[PDB]
Amino acid sequence: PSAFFLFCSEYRPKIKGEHPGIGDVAKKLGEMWNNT
DNA sequence: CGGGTTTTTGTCTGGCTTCACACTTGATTTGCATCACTGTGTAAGACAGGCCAGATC
Repeated sequence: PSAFFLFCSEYRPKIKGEHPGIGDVAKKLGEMWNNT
């Protein structure tokens, strides 16, 4: 486990509520994680 | 020579499981080339005994 893995496991429901479908969801997650 | 008998070949409707990108990134191990350092088989390389012929009193 790493910081990115923890952030993903913590904010996956965010992308879930945002878009159902997870290419674009994971892309946006990685983008916002690299931004923050 | 034509017909019969297996044998294999599929059908839609509706219903189960089941492996694969898709990014996501950043560690992990995986693999081939490189590094340190000698022992040795092998081929170049003089080398002196032997065999000579040219030579002098």
